[PDB]
Amino acid sequence: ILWHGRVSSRATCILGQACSEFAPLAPFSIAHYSPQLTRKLFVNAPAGI
Amino acid sequence: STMIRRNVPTYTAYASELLYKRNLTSLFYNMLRLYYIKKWGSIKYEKDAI
Amino acid sequence: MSSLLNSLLPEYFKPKTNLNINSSRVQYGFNARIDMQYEDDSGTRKGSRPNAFMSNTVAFIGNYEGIIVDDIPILDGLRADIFDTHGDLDMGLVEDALSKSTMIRRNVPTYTAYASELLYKRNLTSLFYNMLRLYYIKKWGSIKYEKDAIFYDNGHACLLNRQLFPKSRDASLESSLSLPEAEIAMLDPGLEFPEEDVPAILWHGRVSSRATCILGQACSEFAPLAPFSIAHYSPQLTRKLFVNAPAGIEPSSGRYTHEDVKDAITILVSANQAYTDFEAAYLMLAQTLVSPVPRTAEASAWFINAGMVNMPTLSCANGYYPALTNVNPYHRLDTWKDTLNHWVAYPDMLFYHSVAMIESCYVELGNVARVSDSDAINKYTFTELSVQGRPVMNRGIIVDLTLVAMRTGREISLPYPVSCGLTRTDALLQGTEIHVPVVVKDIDMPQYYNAIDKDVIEGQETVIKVKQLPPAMYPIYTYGINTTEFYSDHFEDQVQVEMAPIDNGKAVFNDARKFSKFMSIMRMMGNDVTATDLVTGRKVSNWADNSSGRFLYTDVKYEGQTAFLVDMDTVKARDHCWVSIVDPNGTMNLSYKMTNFRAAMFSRNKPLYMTGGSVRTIATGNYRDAAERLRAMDETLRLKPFKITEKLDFRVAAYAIP
Amino acid sequence: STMIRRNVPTYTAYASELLYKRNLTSLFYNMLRLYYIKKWGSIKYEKDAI
Repeated sequence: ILWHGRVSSRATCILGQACSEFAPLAPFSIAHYSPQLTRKLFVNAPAGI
Repeated sequence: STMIRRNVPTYTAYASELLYKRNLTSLFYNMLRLYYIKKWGSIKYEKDAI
Repeated sequence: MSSLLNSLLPEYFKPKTNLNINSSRVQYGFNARIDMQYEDDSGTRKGSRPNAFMSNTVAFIGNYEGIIVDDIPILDGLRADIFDTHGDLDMGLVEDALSKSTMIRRNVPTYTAYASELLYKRNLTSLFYNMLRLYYIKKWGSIKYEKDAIFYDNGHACLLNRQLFPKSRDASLESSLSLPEAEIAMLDPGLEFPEEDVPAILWHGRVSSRATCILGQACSEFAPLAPFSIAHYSPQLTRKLFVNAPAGIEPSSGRYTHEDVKDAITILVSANQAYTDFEAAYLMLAQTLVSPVPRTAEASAWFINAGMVNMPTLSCANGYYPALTNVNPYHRLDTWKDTLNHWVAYPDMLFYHSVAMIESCYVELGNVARVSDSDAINKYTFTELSVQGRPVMNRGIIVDLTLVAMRTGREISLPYPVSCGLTRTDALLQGTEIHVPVVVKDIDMPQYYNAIDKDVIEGQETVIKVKQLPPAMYPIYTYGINTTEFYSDHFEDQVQVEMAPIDNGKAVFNDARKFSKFMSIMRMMGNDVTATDLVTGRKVSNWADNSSGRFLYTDVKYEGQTAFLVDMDTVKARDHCWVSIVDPNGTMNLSYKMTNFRAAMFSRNKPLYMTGGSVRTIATGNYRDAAERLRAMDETLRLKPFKITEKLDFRVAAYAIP
Repeated sequence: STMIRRNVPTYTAYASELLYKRNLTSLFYNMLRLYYIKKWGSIKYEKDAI
């Protein structure tokens, strides 16, 4: 994916959790079961992650 | 463009497959769910409820 | 802006280039001929003072403190190709411009990504400001500051320099600062990724041995000993400074003269194409070069707490992108080089531009402090309605330029809405009591001044409670151009005090307006009048100043009901060249006329004369007509002959032109 | 109205959530009550009055 300038300290944590398995305990509608989207995600940002 | 000259021939060959991989719907879907989980995070679910 | 500050100067004032300042106090003013008249039922008594000196004392001391703030970027200088129709950096033409240049091919993709952040870091105002201060420190370096010296004295109350400025050691201006040098590294053109939070500047040819020492000291902390105006406290601008000079940077010399600082500025502005940045730095220093000595003892409330100077953060990314600066720059106004060209020609003219600006501001803050909060244009909301732009915050130069616009009564226009410099309106907006310290001389002080103690032995340190701020300066350069009835700065004026013979000299002024004009004109005539308020029971004296020689109504030091008893058999003749009121009977009519004006300056109780060449009004056209001319005389050495002519003697020869 | 343009995406996100809840009416209400408590601060309330 592409990015504008520097990937912030919090943007790493959000993208990391977005591309992961949802394994819920309580049956909630916005926290349903989803498979692992991807294992690794590249980011073309000249300013380091 | 501002590409490395030794990569142009090898990257152009791959273009036929890779340029038709454009669907970010799954990523935006999960990121929208994380927004509402942290906003309305204080809602409760009881096991023995009606 | 040299242009707008030039128009503030009077018509009769014809300035010269050089001004040999050799002290930390100057009495600028004018000599006028006053034809006073006193008419009465008995008869008329005429007087005439041929040389009457009206002065405003201006010093080189004043407590200030610099703080680094975030300000808008100044986009004047960059090439006109990369800009779009609206006037903002169209990114896409930047990538096109960098590609078709003399850049390393492996750096193009990584440098273009950074462009979005780095190209909007253009503000060199902080660097030019410090380099201008170094010029004047080395020029007027021999001025002295004594610790136990008289800041103000009016006979009754005295205020020393120890009182206002503690932590203050006596020293010369040259010996005040001990500036440490910042590192001036050479930029490697083959650097992988640009280092943000480190500014990189351009240079023409080789950085000289003295240029290193000047740039090193300009980007450093100012930690002064003596409270000087051009050597106030400033934070460290930057730690390291890159310079993209293919010819290597020579090491620091250590010493430099004031002429070498002018050399450093002229190269920096030309290479970086930063003329609007210099214009901002020129107006900043114009505010904070000289501070006014207070007119009255209770007018020291303005200079108790230190006014903050807003210096914009040093940020420049020209060193990383040499291609984007060329000989065809983008500029808003056509007269964008006028301010630098004026300074290079006439450096010492800044002194006259400085006093013109502070006199304009402190006069208007005098008659702004005397308006009630319940009004449309009041103390808090006089800046907002006047400003028709989009500045970040209404502070610094915006508040000082809007006060000048009110004084002259004209429209002031700047190319960029920059908000940097000193903020004066600090003590005003607080709207609280200020406690100024004073050392007493006489024992009958606390009747006149609103003192904290009622009985005080001589040589005691007391406190005066100032509620409403009196005017700090009287209008002198702006005399009778935009006249108000408060100051009463007319050429012709008259007052009619109505008394009957049944009254034995005693007159009660029910009106406040004509009481002010009576007490003022009596002081021109050299008469010491002492009125007493009937309601409160305090006393006021017209002799409350030794500079202007006028009586403003704020010298009463109290707002109440107006019932001033003046006894006209206790009037004492004080000054020379005076008309006598021996014994008046019936209606009195006082009047004066100011006819001609001659510019005069005093220093160390001696006349200070202007020397050098005749200063002109430099226009953009006056230089570029010589560029239109080009000296188009083909540079061909054409030698013309002279025919010898013989006459009677023949021993001696005589040459003719044809 | 800034030189540091790295913070614009973050600033916009927080501003959008806060601007739709701005109200200083409750602060001025208490500040006005403190003015009149000090001014008329000699009024007596007797419990066994009519």
